[PDB]
Amino acid sequence: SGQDLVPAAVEQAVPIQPVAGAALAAPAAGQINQIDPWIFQNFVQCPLGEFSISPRNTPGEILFDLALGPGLNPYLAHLSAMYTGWVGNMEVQLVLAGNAFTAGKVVVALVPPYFPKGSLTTAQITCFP
Amino acid sequence: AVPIQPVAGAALAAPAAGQINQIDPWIFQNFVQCPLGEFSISPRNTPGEILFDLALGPGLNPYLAHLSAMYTGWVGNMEVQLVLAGNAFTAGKVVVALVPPYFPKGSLTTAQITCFPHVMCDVRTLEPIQLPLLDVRRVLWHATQDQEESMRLVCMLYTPLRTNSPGDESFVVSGRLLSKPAADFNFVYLTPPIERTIYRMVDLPVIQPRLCTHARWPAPVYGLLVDPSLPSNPQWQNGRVHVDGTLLGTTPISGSWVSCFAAEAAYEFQSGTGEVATFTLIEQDGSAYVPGDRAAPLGYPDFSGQLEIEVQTETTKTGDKLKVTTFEMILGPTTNADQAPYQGRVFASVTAAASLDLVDGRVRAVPRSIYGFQDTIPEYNDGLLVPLAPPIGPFLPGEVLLRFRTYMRQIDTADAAAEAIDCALPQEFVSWFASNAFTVQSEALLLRYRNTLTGQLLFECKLYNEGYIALSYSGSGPLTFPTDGIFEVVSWVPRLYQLASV
Amino acid sequence: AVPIQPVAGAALAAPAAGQINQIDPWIFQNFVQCPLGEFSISPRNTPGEILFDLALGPGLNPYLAHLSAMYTGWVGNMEVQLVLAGNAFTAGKVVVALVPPYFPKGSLTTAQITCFPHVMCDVRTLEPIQLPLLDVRRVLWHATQDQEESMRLVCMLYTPLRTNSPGDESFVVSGRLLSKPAADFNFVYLTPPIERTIYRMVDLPVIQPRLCTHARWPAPVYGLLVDPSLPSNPQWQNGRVHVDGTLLGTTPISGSWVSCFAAEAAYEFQSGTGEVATFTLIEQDGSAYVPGDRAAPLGYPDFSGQLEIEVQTETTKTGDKLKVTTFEMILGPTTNADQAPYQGRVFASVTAAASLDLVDGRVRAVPRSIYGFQDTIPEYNDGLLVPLAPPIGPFLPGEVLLRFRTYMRQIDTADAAAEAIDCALPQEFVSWFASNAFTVQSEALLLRYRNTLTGQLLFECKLYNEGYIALSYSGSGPLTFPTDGIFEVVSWVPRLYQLASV
Amino acid sequence: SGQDLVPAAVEQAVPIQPVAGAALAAPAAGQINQIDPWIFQNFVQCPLGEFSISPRNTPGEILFDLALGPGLNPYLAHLSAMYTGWVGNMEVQLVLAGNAFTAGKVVVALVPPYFPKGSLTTAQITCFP
Ligand SMILES: C[C@H](CCC(=O)NCCS(=O)(=O)O)[C@H]1CC[C@H]2[C@@H]3[C@H](O)C[C@@H]4C[C@H](O)CC[C@]4(C)[C@H]3C[C@H](O)[C@]12C
Ligand SMILES: C[C@H](CCC(=O)NCCS(=O)(=O)O)[C@H]1CC[C@H]2[C@@H]3[C@H](O)C[C@@H]4C[C@H](O)CC[C@]4(C)[C@H]3C[C@H](O)[C@]12C
Repeated sequence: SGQDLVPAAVEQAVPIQPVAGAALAAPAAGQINQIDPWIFQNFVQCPLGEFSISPRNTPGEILFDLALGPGLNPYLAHLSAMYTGWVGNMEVQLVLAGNAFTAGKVVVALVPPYFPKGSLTTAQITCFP
Repeated sequence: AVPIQPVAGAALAAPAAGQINQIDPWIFQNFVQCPLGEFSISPRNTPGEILFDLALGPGLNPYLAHLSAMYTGWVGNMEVQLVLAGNAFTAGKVVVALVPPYFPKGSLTTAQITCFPHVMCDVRTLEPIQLPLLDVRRVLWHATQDQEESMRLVCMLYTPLRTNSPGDESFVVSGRLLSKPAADFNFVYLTPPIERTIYRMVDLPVIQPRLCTHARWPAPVYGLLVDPSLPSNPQWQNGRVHVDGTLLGTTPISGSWVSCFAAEAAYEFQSGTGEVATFTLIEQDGSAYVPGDRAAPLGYPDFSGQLEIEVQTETTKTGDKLKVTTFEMILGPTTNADQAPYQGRVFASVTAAASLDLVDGRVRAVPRSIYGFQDTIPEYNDGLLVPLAPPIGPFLPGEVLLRFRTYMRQIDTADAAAEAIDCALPQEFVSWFASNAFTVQSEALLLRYRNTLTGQLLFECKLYNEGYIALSYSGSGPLTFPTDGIFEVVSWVPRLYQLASV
Repeated sequence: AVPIQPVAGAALAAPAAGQINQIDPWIFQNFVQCPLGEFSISPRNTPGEILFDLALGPGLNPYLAHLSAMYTGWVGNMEVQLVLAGNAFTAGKVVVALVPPYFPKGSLTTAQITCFPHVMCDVRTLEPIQLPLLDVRRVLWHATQDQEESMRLVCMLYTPLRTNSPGDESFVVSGRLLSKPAADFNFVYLTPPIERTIYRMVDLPVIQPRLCTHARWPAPVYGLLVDPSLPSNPQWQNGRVHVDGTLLGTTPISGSWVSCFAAEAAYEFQSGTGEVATFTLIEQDGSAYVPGDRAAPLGYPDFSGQLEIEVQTETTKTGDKLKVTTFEMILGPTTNADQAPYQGRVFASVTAAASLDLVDGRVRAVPRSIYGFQDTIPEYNDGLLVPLAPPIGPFLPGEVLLRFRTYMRQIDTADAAAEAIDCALPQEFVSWFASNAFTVQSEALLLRYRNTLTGQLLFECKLYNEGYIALSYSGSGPLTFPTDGIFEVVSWVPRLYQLASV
Repeated sequence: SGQDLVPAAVEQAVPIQPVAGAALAAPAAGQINQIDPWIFQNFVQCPLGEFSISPRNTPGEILFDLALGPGLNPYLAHLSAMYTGWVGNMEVQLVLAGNAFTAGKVVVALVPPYFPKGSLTTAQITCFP
């Protein structure tokens, strides 16, 4: 083990307020619906959760682009065949722990809804949290 | 004042937006004018007229219409105020009603306007009527980049206007609506600013018309003029476009495609009047042409007469290989012509005495001159269907088209006066409007011809959102304008907006 | 940290501004990237290189560059931070210095960069170097619509970079500058938003090149391609423009003016090889032409060969009045030609056997075909001066011009292969850039050819602010691209920005 | 960043007393002369302030040799055209921060006045502070 690496990229205070989950949609669905309290307890790998940065990539390439949903969890992508609806936030871990000799930086943004899909150049991915 | 509950703005939309973004506190101070928020009540109006009808958004304020490209959403109320310009000797009322964000459409009679939460204002009030514009909605917030259904203010003439009038003007009572954000307007989520928004006013190219290019015949533009004598409602097929960026008929993007066609060379000799080639038309970009919405391939001539294409002739006869001969084509009916560009076939005839050993290939044609030119639709089909652009109208009483006359190469045998073809929009505007693809706000722009050197107006014309310019002319003689100015968009007007007489 | 006093922002400018306008408090939260604030330190760089040089303003932030059209002025500091991408095994420093708002120009050696208030950053630092950008000024506030002298950040390579490198890539240490407003940034006076500002990025027309029109010969554009074989630095005179809206040479606005001239008809018969007309050239808009900066009137052909204008012939001989004959003109020297368009005279010769009774008037000429076409400057003067546009360069090592080839009507007697004339910018961009008149930020745009249907790149080219496109090609064979995509401006780059190999 | 390097070569207690600067020459010049208090506030690179150690150098080579003066400062080498005289100490920073793989040691001495110039072998450069 050696600490000639970066210790931790501790989530900066991203400029965003807290958002309500199932507390807004609860008096508008006609059921009491809860999911296993053990699904909230471990981080399991996404269905689309595998990328790679080679040195043939250029600045601006989009490494991953995944919309908040139940498609971000093998558990909830399976539970979401029985239900019609969802609300709430998710917590994502990003595991890049490259060699001690590599160098480079990725930037992970928080693109809001209704923002046009497509290009999203490198000059404008920083204007988001 | 008005029978509505108070409507929560940014307090209902807060627990579900990443951010709630504040606005400069100096914007909640000024009453800025609403676009299309002006009217005028003449004593010839019948009660029931709808003076204005404008929907709550950020498009009502130039500050917010510009701030609303940095953000994703908005929520909240606005304060509007209606000012009326009438003295103590007028008489008449005006009912301003808050229409909910549904309630479809149709003639609202004055019986029905008083059924909404409304305010009934006498014409002879002093201080401006202030009234709210609440955000009644089904959703938490609104999206700035997608026009949605929000509360309208509709103004209607309740009882008519009773005044005297000297001899001119006829005393119209004017009125203007001015709005500002309420204390709880908010945008939602800071995005990177985009330029192709929807509250982006139509701007025009800064190019004098003399430097432009014509749309129906490939030549410069030599004079813009009004002319109450010619057919007031023509049906041209080139130089037709919508201000929202939609090409109408056989109008091409480029100006090289005008009065031209790329065809298939099908050559064969004949011992009659000369050589005759049948051309299988295609689109000049090289894409397979099929009979569709247009009355001909893109750019095919829209006039009637004797046109003469040139070539692409490869001759295998010894002495020369590639030459430039002049064919001949008839555009008018003449009661003897198999002219059907619609289906993709045209007939060209040169008067040759021997055989021209011409290889069959792919050619494209360039006009040389015209003989017997008539401003009249050609034969896109023999006597058959032509899905074509409608005529160029209608105009208000006392408004005449503004034509961009150029002069085409005439083959004549009786006179020498140059003939004038003309279009409604030079080929620079046809490319501008298509490349920008603006958002049409109401019905008609309001241009303003100015002189760049002097700095004085020449006239105020009106660009209809259908792609032609009108102009309120009274006289009868062709009045020609200078061709060294600049068109400048002022604002959006309704159809019935009456110009100033030129 | 840095040896500067604290600089008062909006407290010095307050008693003399009508308003002091606040900014959304969510803009003081994010570090947004600065335009042109990126570099890369290779191990082949010598100390003294200037990696970036950027001036305090509102042009450093996309939020403020957009908010700064609603207002008149600004004041205050910014916070910038430099991130560097290097591991523990690199070695090298970088000095970031605060240059005052004067101190003219020139090669700043590394001896002199350490004399400003600076910060010396090792390449192998972890957390981003944060440093201020104060507003040192002579005046109370600044005007947003007038670039002025404000404090710069200049970054210089102090000691060189010592690392290993596998075989590819060569380990460049990248770095990026990101800024946000300090706690006391303010705009001054709310005006109505204007669209023709100075922080308005260059946008391109949304038009596929196949739909465009050529700039040197009046025809459509049939293929864009690179070609390392032809003259790498041509000296064309049509299709030359500056991205800041300045027409270079004999480039016209319109596409109808290309390879054309309006001339004075001076007709007289001669019993030699035929009829010969001397033309007194004028500007096609009808304005009196005088020898000036251009090498010929606006639009006169810029190729060399045997061109054949058409007419404006009015014949008073009985039988016909207005016809279309084909003259002939020589553009190359041929060692026997009085070709001087510069002074306003050209010679045209048709091979006639009898007298053509042609009235003297005002004509204008249209090309018909070319014989013996050579990509070489014609004789604008006999052997005399020609104030002309410079060649098209220079390019970096391994970059070749991107040409918009069209095919002109060839008169041939030995073969049939179509010849390709080509320009650097189709005639739609020449009108776009002139009608908008953008503000050039640094040295070269960075376009991006995409496909509208699929949605995948084709190449990344580079539009130099001198009006031509370059492209980093390695091979030697002419590589032709599809002509159905869209050019998309990405950002401003320096000259030395190295493209990605196509 | 990595700390498989040497943290800091913090100036050892070099055996030398403090020396008086302008307090001795003040009652012997007929003027009150002060220099900008901001020139004392940042370290700027010497006029002769650039050397390099290659592996072709041998132990004993003199990397730099710079006499105390106003020639050690671009600021004071410019101010010293208006005056005839000077006194006082200077503070010098030495920036060698070589790669993590290099190895070697330099020794910086404090040679007094009147010491003969010339050879200064490696056996005797350590006899100085
Ligand atoms: C016959 C064309 C030569 C140009 C010409 O004859 N006149 C140009 C001026 S004018 O309008 O006649 O006035 C040749 C040269 C360029 C050719 C075209 C180009 O090769 C582009 C496509 C390529 C496709 O394979 C075939 C159709 C095509 C669309 C070709 C049609 C035709 O063979 C063209 C148009
Ligand atoms: C000879 C012109 C007729 C048009 C023509 O011959 N060909 C058009 C197509 S092409 O390019 O030849 O290919 C005539 C009709 C329009 C005329 C022009 C127009 O009258 C506009 C100005 C008016 C000025 O009084 C005289 C110069 C002028 C500039 C005229 C020159 C010339 O008499 C023109 C240009």
